[PDB]
Amino acid sequence: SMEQVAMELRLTELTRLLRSVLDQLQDKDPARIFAQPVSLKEVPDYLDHIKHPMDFATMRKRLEAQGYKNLHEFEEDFDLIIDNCMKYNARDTVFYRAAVRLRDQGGVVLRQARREVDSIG
Repeated sequence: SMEQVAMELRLTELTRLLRSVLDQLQDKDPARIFAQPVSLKEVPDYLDHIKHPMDFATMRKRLEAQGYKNLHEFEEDFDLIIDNCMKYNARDTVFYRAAVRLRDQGGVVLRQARREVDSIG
C-alpha cells in the first residue's frame, strides 16, 4: 500500500536524523570508552551486575536496521550506556566520570533532537 510506503519514508527520515544525533553524542566520548560492548572475556562477571549492556556499536547496528521506531527508544539505549557505567564503576574512576560528561553534553543534543522530531513530525 501507499500508506505503508509513506510510513516507511517517515522511518527512513527518522533514521537519518538519529544517525546525525548518534554522531553528535559519540563525539562527546573522545576517549572511546563507550564505543564497543564491554568484553565478557575481560570482565567475566559483567552480566551478574548489568542486565542489559549497551554501547555505541550495538546502537549503530540497530539504527542501520531501522530498528528505532521513535526517539524514546533511541534515548532508552543511550541512557543504558550511561547508567550501566555509573553502576558498575565507582565515582572516583575515569569510566564513571566519562559517563557523567557524556550525559551532560548529550542532554543538549537530545533536547534539540526532540524539538526536531516533533517539528518535522
